[PDB]
Amino acid sequence: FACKTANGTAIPIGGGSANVYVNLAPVVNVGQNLVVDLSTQIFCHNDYPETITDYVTLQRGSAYGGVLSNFSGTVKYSGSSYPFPTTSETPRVVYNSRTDKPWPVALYLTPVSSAGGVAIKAGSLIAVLILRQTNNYNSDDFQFVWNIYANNDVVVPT
Ligand SMILES: COc1ccc(C#CCO[C@H]2O[C@H](CO)[C@@H](O)[C@H](O)[C@@H]2O)cc1
Repeated sequence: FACKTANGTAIPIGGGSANVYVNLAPVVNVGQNLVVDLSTQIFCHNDYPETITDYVTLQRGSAYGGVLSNFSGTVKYSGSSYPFPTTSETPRVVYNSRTDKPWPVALYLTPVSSAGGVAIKAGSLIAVLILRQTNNYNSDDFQFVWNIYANNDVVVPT
């Protein structure tokens, strides 16, 4: 089991960490969602599906910077909604293919009433998403830590 981003940034067998740089909608109103789709950004595969099934969760999703300050959120994992920042580990997604498949995570971030003006700064960390991989075969238990950064400012009109 290993993962790589659309940017080609790899985290090998055994886990690790990687930075992910995303383009965000430039303008988002209070009450509406900024959508951060990681399913086009992060991909993983199973190296031995003949014998092993990999189990993959979002163990923890944390908000940072302008997202923590200016937004409330949910995360969709495999299309189902949970609080973001997370308050528990998600259900597991089974990874049974040697072909890469997306990690099915998207954030839906709504500016709160206090927000206005520049709500997320270009270059800033918006989220850390911890992918946890275990399996049905041995004791492997590894974290693939994804730091998510904004490529551009996000403005909340006033
Ligand atoms: C008994 O003979 C064996 C021969 C090969 C293997 C193996 C293997 C590959 O392991 C990797 O790939 C597995 C499948 O993706 C993961 O579950 C592991 O955590 C790890 O990343 C295990 C047992």
